[PDB]
Amino acid sequence: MMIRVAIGGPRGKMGQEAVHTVMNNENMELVAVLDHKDIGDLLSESPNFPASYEVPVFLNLESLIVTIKPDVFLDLTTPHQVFEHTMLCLQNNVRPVIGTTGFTDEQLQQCTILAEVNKLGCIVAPNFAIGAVLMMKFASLAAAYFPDVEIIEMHHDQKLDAPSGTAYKTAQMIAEVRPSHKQGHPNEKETLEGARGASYDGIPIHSVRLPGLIAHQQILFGGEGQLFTLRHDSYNRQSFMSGVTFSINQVMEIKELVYGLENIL
Amino acid sequence: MMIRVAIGGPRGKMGQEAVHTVMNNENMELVAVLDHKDIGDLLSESPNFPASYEVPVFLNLESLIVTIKPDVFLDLTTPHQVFEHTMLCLQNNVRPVIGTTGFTDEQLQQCTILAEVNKLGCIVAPNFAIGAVLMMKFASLAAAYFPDVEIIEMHHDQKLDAPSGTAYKTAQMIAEVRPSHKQGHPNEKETLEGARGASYDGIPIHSVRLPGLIAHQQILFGGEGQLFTLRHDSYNRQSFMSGVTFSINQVMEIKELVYGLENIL
Amino acid sequence: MMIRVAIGGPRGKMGQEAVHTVMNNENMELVAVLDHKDIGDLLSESPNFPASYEVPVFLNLESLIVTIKPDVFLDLTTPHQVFEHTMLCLQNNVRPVIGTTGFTDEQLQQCTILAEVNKLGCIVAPNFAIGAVLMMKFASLAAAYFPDVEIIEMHHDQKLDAPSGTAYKTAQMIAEVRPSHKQGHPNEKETLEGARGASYDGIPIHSVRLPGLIAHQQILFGGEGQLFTLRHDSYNRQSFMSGVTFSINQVMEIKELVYGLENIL
Amino acid sequence: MMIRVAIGGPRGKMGQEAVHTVMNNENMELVAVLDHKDIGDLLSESPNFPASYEVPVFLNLESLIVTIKPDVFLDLTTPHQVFEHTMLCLQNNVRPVIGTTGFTDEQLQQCTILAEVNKLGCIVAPNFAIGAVLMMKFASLAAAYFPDVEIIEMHHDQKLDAPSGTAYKTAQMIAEVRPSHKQGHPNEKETLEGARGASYDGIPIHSVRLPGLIAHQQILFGGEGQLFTLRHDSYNRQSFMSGVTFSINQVMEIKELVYGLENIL
Ligand SMILES: NC(=O)c1ccc[n+]([C@@H]2O[C@H](COP(=O)([O-])OP(=O)(O)OC[C@H]3O[C@@H](n4cnc5c(N)ncnc54)[C@H](OP(=O)(O)O)[C@@H]3O)[C@@H](O)[C@H]2O)c1
Ligand SMILES: NC(=O)c1ccc[n+]([C@@H]2O[C@H](COP(=O)([O-])OP(=O)(O)OC[C@H]3O[C@@H](n4cnc5c(N)ncnc54)[C@H](OP(=O)(O)O)[C@@H]3O)[C@@H](O)[C@H]2O)c1
Ligand SMILES: NC(=O)c1ccc[n+]([C@@H]2O[C@H](COP(=O)([O-])OP(=O)(O)OC[C@H]3O[C@@H](n4cnc5c(N)ncnc54)[C@H](OP(=O)(O)O)[C@@H]3O)[C@@H](O)[C@H]2O)c1
Ligand SMILES: NC(=O)c1ccc[n+]([C@@H]2O[C@H](COP(=O)([O-])OP(=O)(O)OC[C@H]3O[C@@H](n4cnc5c(N)ncnc54)[C@H](OP(=O)(O)O)[C@@H]3O)[C@@H](O)[C@H]2O)c1
Ligand SMILES: O=C(O)c1cccc(C(=O)O)n1
Ligand SMILES: O=C(O)c1cccc(C(=O)O)n1
Ligand SMILES: O=C(O)c1cccc(C(=O)O)n1
Ligand SMILES: O=C(O)c1cccc(C(=O)O)n1
Repeated sequence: MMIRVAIGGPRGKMGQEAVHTVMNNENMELVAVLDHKDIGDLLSESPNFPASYEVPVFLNLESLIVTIKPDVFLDLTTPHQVFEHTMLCLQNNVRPVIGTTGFTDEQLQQCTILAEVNKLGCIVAPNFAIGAVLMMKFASLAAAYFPDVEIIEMHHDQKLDAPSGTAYKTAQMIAEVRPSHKQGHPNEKETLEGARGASYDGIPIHSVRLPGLIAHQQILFGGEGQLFTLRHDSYNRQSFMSGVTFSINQVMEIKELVYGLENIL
Repeated sequence: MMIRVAIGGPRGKMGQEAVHTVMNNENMELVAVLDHKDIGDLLSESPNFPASYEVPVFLNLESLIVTIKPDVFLDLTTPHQVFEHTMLCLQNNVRPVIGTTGFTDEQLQQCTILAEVNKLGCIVAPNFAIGAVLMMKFASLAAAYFPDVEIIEMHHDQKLDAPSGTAYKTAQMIAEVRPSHKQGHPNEKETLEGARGASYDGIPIHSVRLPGLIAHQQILFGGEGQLFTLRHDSYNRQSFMSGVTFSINQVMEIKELVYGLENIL
Repeated sequence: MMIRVAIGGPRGKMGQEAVHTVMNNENMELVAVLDHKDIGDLLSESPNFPASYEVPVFLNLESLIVTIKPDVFLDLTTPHQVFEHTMLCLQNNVRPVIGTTGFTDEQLQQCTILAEVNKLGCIVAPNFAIGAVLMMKFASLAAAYFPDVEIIEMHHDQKLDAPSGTAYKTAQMIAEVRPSHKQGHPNEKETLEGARGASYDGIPIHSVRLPGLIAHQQILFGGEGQLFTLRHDSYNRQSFMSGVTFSINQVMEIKELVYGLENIL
Repeated sequence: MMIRVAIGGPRGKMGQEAVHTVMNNENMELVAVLDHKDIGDLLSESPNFPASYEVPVFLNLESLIVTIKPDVFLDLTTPHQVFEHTMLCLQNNVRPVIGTTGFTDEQLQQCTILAEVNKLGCIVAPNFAIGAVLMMKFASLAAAYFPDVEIIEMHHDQKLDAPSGTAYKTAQMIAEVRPSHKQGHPNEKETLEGARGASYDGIPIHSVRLPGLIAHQQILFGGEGQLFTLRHDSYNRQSFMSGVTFSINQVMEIKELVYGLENIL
């Protein structure tokens, strides 16, 4: 009755928290991890992990899957491998929960068709923090009243992808309600290239990468003589662990790909 | 077919904008104003108002009402008179739209029973700005996920009432979903009296009064390793005029008191 | 003993405030304005301006200067003409105060050499609001402690130039103290072009253009487990008028170009 | 040549970080800790601390001091004991570095006279984070331009003292430059008691206590049509450890009490 869980990227900043979270969830067993550095046969061979953590380490996902057959694979690796990892899972009977960001629209859609076809649950979560999920949800609603919006998204300066998964997802959600259009004066000029940020269906997105930050976003809706702002700030990686636990549990109940936890609160 | 509108406090910071707004609404006639300073027979006798504004001035509301019989009275006066003004209207066949803040819970409830009994529309709007209304609406929803919240509310330093009407209304709305409780360590001490702010069913409220501000609020919901924030900023009094126009129109369609525009977007 | 002042762009959002400000300064006479639309011989012929404002209108700056010989020309026009306007002034004996933004580094330096050579005062003010000036000043100082910084700069959506004059000036000031370097992970990728903003000596700058905004900036300095933020918000164009008055006065006391009011508080 | 350091409150949220920081500073030896719970003879007997941490535990400060004679005592305990602890140190030849908040003005002044008289260094640091120190420093300067200011100060909801040490110190600093006065309309009324916050020489202070927060402050200076804001956010307790290390080092160089690290950057 335990959910048998494998994790990708156990030594990472998210990885190790999720290792501990899964170790201490009483309805979940951590049955394996995937790395890409030889760090021994068992995760207990690493420092940062105690001797009790006799979890087998694999350097090859296909090997992990065939040897261990986990119910769920939680990916917290890098954008470079996210698609390949998810795909391997989805055609070898493993439910992926993907924390990792940096799918393409096309790859996400391909993953969605694979889950559909194999009747297999998958969660792609751009943010595990419940306040972030709430932010996104309210963005959809606010977009109805305020068609002009921008997104500013801020993270630690080791983050590899800009804009962030959350900002992409926010913008998609907004884009469904908001009529497509450009903002700013039609004749504005950027005299320093990049100033006005990225653009998603006309919605500007700006990305901040500084030391000290963890994960933050604000959504600014302009109106008549006023500004409505939605904001979320995660101050540490523990803010994500309830979402991770919720996602492992939730993925078992579905037979298709769910993109974003907003759908299933 | 015109809505016949009288306004209380026409020379005030809100008053004069609403005078202009009502003058330029094509489905509304400004049929009278109420002051408490002798400023002449007609509002056109005041500077700030053009010669075209031949709107009769009254210093007595009962006189105004009996002489003019407006469909609607828009009050933008002071907390000192708000109750008396609303009550006079509600038992002389006039729909009040009350911008003015500073009713007591008891007075609001008395006003609500009078409207009910006289089958007469009344809107009490703690904020006319649509982003503010949206803020309040989302506060209710957010309160379900985050029971610990505080409100910080900021206005120009001529404002007479603290906390603000909006902050009261926000807190009421939150209080319906949020279990009643105290926040902060149970043994915390205030060593400078007032630090921890006012309290509404355990919800702290803090009020900022500075030059330069117009009207602003933020709502801070604490959670695990994170903070979810809802914010609205009105940068001028024109931000309120769509709400005022919406309220005059909406009041004509109802036969009871509506508290807050959230109900009727 | 009156400062004889001419203004460029009198009907503009800044222009008209500055018209009124200069009209009501008792040590200043508004002796002319420059437009580029035929709006009559006198500014009093325009609506928005009262009959008392018998200020001659010119459509040609050289004509204005030769006819009127103002002590000072206050430019609040457009980036397209700023350089040409300043230059005409600086070689016809007129002190320019330039509110208008959008000089190039090269044009600014050319203007600085012209003022030097003609012993003629000139102020180029990227922001007239004293809190903005203070923000910039503190940015220099903060940069010593926190080498990693980003600038987010927000304005109404009729603004023509991005990034803003203030953000350029902020970055220049920072750049003098901050060692030149790139921020963000060295391998970060922008998967939506523009996300990470413009770059000034490695300092990111992001520009927000929404309805309802007037002028706003924040400066974010990342550090160990923390973030230091400097912020300024102008909520209307009156926030600039003390700076404008200060600049007209100050320009008379100098014999070279001053870039930014920080130098001369 | 090592600084011999004892710490009060080693198991606390600050305490344990400072234990690790001091253990890993190569010019410092942790020679003792003070608790008030019997947790064994050595700190290594506690979990959270490794076997290598053979640091003697004392339950009595006087005993600690006479037995160990540390150069420096770092207090991270509770407001209840702060004064007593500092005083014991200052008349038994030990330099106190006091992280703990909640001295009275009178107790602080008494401590300052004791240090003076015994020619003994003491640092009372209301914030160890360098951005906080910078915030305070800039507050003094900003106060010259903007006499109307409020302070909002936000911390986790286990914090015992409100307002915070930092907010007290900020206000003191401001109060030296700012003319003493009340803010807000002179006739404003609080209809919910506490709304307008605490008052320090007329300066309002508001205190927020929520889960998820660590330590945060903003300082809001109102002006003409504008607002200047100084802000600092500590996102974890590691943000304080450079300040702690700096303070142990700095205290050795002084022969009197220094209140706030602003003096000695
Ligand atoms: N959804 C959310 O709520 C959320 C929250 C936080 C982060 N994230 C995302 O999650 C990902 C992880 O972030 P992070 O900050 O934890 O990054 P991180 O600290 O870089 O950790 C990534 C880990 O994956 C390892 N790794 C890299 N390639 C691998 C492979 N092919 N197989 C196995 N392991 C591999 C890395 O090892 P080496 O260091 O040895 O390369 C590292 O231990 C990012 O994409 C980020 O955007 C999402
Ligand atoms: N719901 C919202 O969205 C919203 C927005 C803004 C303001 N408000 C509220 O609306 C009220 C007005 O704010 P404000 O800033 O406009 O205040 P204001 O500028 O003080 O204007 C109040 C006006 O009412 C006049 N007045 C006072 N007592 C009166 C009486 N008995 N009869 C007739 N006129 C009277 C005043 O004249 P004297 O100056 O001669 O006394 C003044 O012209 C306040 O309660 C405020 O909280 C609500
Ligand atoms: N330093 C500061 O503190 C500060 C503050 C605010 C704004 N600004 C800057 O000041 C400039 C003005 O901003 P704004 O919002 O006032 O713009 P605006 O409302 O567009 O006004 C510009 C005015 O200049 C007129 N104009 C354009 N070309 C002209 C020419 N060749 N000769 C004479 N008049 C001309 C325009 O008339 P038409 O509309 O007929 O073209 C308009 O009336 C911008 O560059 C902005 O960045 C600076
Ligand atoms: N200056 C700064 O930068 C800064 C930063 C953070 C915190 N602080 C301040 O530092 C203090 C500590 O904060 P915190 O969050 O670490 O509090 P904490 O987690 O409550 O820790 C206090 C520690 O002191 C212990 N303690 C209580 N009374 C004691 C006594 N008489 N002798 C020895 N130990 C005692 C407590 O043990 P029990 O739990 O067993 O009672 C606890 O382990 C607070 O006053 C806070 O305001 C200052
Ligand atoms: O939206 C995202 O991409 C995201 C969300 C939380 C954390 C991180 C991260 O640490 O990179 N990234
Ligand atoms: O909530 C309120 O009480 C409120 C809302 C907008 C403006 C004002 C005001 O100007 O006083 N007050
Ligand atoms: O820094 C700037 O460029 C600036 C500053 C204030 C106002 C404006 C504007 O309204 O465009 N622009
Ligand atoms: O100013 C203060 O009192 C302060 C500063 C940092 C942290 C804390 C705390 O955690 O209580 N308190």
